[PDB]
Amino acid sequence: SDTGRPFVEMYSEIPEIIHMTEGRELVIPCRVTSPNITVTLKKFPLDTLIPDGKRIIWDSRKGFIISNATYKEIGLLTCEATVNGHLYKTNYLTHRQTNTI
Repeated sequence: SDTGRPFVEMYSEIPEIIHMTEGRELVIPCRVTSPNITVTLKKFPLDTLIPDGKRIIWDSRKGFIISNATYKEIGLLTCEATVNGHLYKTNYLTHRQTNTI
């Protein structure tokens, strides 16, 4: 809901610890009730991971699907949406599981 809360899946306080790996697919699961709402994928401090729609594919009903994960998606990501004059947001700490044997 634009009025209630746009996010279907969203944190509380502690960022979601995603054990990722570079090269492979990385989903940031901050989907919303409708694409029209339009979420912006930020990263700490104030970086913007623009949904290019090739590598970073924004699936409103799943998450931001970074098909080829890179160093660019290692850190505190933050999905943000100022919908009905209210900053709704949710955080995702993308931890690489270093030596992914």
